[PDB]
Amino acid sequence: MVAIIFDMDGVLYRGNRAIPGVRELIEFLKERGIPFAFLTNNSTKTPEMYREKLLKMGIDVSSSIIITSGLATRLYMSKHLDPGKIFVIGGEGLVKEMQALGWGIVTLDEARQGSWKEVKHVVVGLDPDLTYEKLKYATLAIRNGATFIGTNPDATLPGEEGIYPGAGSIIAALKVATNVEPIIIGKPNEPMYEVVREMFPGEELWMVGDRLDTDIAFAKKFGMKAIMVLTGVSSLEDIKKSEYKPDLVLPSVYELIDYLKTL
Amino acid sequence: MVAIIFDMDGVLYRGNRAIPGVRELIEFLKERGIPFAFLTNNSTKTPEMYREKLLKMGIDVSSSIIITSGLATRLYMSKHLDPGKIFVIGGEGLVKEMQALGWGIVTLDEARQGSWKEVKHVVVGLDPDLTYEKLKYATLAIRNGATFIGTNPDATLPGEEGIYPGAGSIIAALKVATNVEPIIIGKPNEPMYEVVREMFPGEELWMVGDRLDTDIAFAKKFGMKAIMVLTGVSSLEDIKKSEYKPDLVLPSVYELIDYLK
Ligand SMILES: [Mg+2]
Ligand SMILES: [Mg+2]
Repeated sequence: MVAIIFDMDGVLYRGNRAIPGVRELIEFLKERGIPFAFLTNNSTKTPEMYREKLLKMGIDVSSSIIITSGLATRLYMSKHLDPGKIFVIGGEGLVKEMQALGWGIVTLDEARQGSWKEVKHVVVGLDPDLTYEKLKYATLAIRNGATFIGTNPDATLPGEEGIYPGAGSIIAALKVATNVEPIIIGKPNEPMYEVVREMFPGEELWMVGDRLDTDIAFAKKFGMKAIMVLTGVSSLEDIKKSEYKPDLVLPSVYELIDYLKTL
Repeated sequence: MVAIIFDMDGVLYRGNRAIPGVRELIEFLKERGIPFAFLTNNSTKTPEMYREKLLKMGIDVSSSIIITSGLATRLYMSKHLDPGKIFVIGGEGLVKEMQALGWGIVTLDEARQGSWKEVKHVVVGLDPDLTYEKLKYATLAIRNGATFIGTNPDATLPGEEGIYPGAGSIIAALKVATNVEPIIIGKPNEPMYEVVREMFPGEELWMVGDRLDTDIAFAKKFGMKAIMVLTGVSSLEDIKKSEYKPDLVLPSVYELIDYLK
């Protein structure tokens, strides 16, 4: 009873470009009864927002099978930490997930008044509007004993003008400023796997991605079939100089159909 | 003869107050014509600004002997790099030093037009007004071949409310985003030593500092007499596990007077 987990950007679509055959694949998985879920390290957007983006790319799926690092972070906090006030560095998606916890968020303004002193958890995701001030209060809070949580490790992600700094870039700065080892939630980390597992309890899991350092590393560390597609960031060549080795390489997710039909 | 190089914070003063005996010492060095300079890894301030801070404490010196990491960065660039436009992440101090190079600075507005591609050198120091946008263009430029230069390795520095992120933390974010090893100027790195060395040709150098991991490491790596004072960050106990060891430990810079006679 196989369940397939798909990374999004570079797998189900590429930027603002649709990848041919994705709708067919998804229509096929439903026909075969094959459960699936989308898993993105990006924490700037909600599952709902992602459902809309997917629709625009010719894909219709429930936001219920869309797992973002932000939602994984909320689930991790709820299950393994003690409720306390949160200071957030990140976008709308992440703020919304933290608000949902209902633990209470210390705003930048309250922080300026000294409330960083009462922060129990610091959550860091990709923040396009990052400022030194934010790094300052996050550092003060983490140094005061606040949990240091990072949504994902990605050093970078594509931007309009080229390769832009990712959450890992921001998390790295705080690691240096606090001298504290962050708890990273997303791929290729265990908290993310815990979330996938919770959704699909006893299934044989397959991971389909385009990044070796996150997607493939994730599959190998947790025993998921490591399937890499070539529609994204990685190439056959990157495989060799990488510690992570795909169990299967396909041109795109469309080819998953005949792969599944021929066993 | 002998030239004395002093780290500043934790040696000549603490935050806002001069350490006792520092005024006598400085006046003593001047009377004897003993060469000396002040060295700081901070690049947010101009040497002139430091002079004023020191004078208000009764510490009277020339701005020409106050070497900031920004000043050291300029001298390293002129000496070892080929002239090219610069993109700067840092405060007034560093911006001013980069201007003095006369190589041309790409501002955020120019970078917004796409001029980040014309950046030949990216210089990164402590920037209290850091923004993701700045990190973005610095990242793009470095990925486009621009030199990745960091003013100092300092992970943190003292702030009003506690320990704040230092230049090293900003440099770390860019190292991760670019996958490029930054060339670090400030102590214990060699570029800052090269600057001091060239300032006092023919002089035996003594380095006076309060940090084992930066000042003492700096002295031992480049052959300066490593003098540690106890008025700052490091303590005697810290020496045990420290990689580099001081040649001499003094309670403060004041106890230095008898040695010079
Ligand atoms: Mg991807
Ligand atoms: Mg010091």
